Amino acid sequence: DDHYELIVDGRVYYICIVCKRSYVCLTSLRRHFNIHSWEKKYPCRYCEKVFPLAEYRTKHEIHHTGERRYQCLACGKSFINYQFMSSHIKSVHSQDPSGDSKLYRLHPCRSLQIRQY
DNA sequence: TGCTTCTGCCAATAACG
DNA sequence: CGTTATTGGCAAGAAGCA
Ligand SMILES: [Cl-]
Ligand SMILES: [Zn+2]
Ligand SMILES: [Zn+2]
Ligand SMILES: [Zn+2]
Repeated sequence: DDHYELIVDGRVYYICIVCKRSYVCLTSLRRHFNIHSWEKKYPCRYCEKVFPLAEYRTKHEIHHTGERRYQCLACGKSFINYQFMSSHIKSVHSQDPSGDSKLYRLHPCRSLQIRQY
């Protein structure tokens, strides 16, 4: 009982018992619920900040290494995260990387070990 | 106002038996 | 060891700062 279910128009939703946020996926509810329970801790390996989600920790750790995984394909400049990449492409090249063309490249993470695609 | 950090989807990984 | 369960990387918009 970390949740209850709402069903509307046949659509099933999962509701956090603590903050009442709704989720389409039970996986999302559980991932989210750690924020309340802190059953799992995700400590930074370079400082000792601790995160409630594994992905928050990983994004943070990349800031420590300084790796620049995001590369603008228009001019070659590289950026540490999606937001800097996107902002660059929008302001400098007047294009939207969420459009129908691929304007950037996401290099593999090499400054540390995360699972790979 | 401009950085900065904060859930659906499903591939990669793990757990199971 | 291969079948099922779980993890968490990713996008990109939202929210949270100051
Ligand atoms: Cl780099
Ligand atoms: Zn909650
Ligand atoms: Zn850290
Ligand atoms: Zn560029």
